Amino acid sequence: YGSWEIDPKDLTFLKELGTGQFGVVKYGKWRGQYDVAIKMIKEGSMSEDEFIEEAKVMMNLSHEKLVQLYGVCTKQRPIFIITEYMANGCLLNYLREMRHRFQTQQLLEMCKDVCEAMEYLESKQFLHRDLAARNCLVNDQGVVKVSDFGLSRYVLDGSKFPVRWSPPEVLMYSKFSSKSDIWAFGVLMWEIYSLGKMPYERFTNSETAEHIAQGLRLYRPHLASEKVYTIMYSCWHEKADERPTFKILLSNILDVMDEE
Ligand SMILES: O=C(N[C@@H]1CCCN(c2ncnc3[nH]ccc23)C1)[C@H](Nc1cc(F)cc(Cl)c1)C1CC1
Repeated sequence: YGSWEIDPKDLTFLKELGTGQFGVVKYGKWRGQYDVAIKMIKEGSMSEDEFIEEAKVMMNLSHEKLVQLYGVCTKQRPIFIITEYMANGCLLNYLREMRHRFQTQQLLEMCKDVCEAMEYLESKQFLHRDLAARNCLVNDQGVVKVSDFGLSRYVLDGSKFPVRWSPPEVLMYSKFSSKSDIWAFGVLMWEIYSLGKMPYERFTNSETAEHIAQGLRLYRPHLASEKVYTIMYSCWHEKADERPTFKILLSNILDVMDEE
């Protein structure tokens, strides 16, 4: 077993958490004690050899606000991805549960959680490439963490492309960069302050792409202060080089935290 490789005999499977296009995710214990999520990858869905090689680099990405990769099980099929367990599940579903009755201070803390993770990835020159609330998870303490960073590079399956999280230069020319992650982060802040509404909810993807290329934008969620709106809107400059960095976004968010 290599350092990126977990012995599947060390896993105890306890509950199913969800089933989707990338496979089935289960809750279990590692060596009888440690909570893990076990992702069993659907056969034929991923470029598995490429994914395994990249898993070695993913092992070295570690930040309190990134969902932790513990290792992979690749000797058998389906391959397993072993990750940090996040008891409260997907951020998008969490936002849509109105019983939480969130205060805006809690919403800003979720944005800061994500921005800290994203600042760390930026410092490692690592792109998420599909940042959205559906790819964030929530633990039992209510902390939001960023998941599936870089995963889309290995998905073999466009009618399912994240149009609504993409800047004009991605939609027009497939120009991915740090600044396309910045754009997506702004949409993610909009999702959080909108309690999980679909961005451009009344539009199709094709209509959204035309809207955005014409220079039109999402507008202020009811729960976002003017200062919070300024931060998310700064992510959507037509010119990619005029968008901030995640370091600057984090500073701006911390400043608003103090003021509010
Ligand atoms: O993980 C995913 N979906 C689960 C559904 C059940 C609820 N989840 C969790 N609940 C508790 N702890 C948890 N840790 C980790 C996840 C998790 C999220 C998705 N990614 C994905 C990637 C793959 F390569 C193979 C598969 Cl099958 C899925 C996507 C990020 C949302």
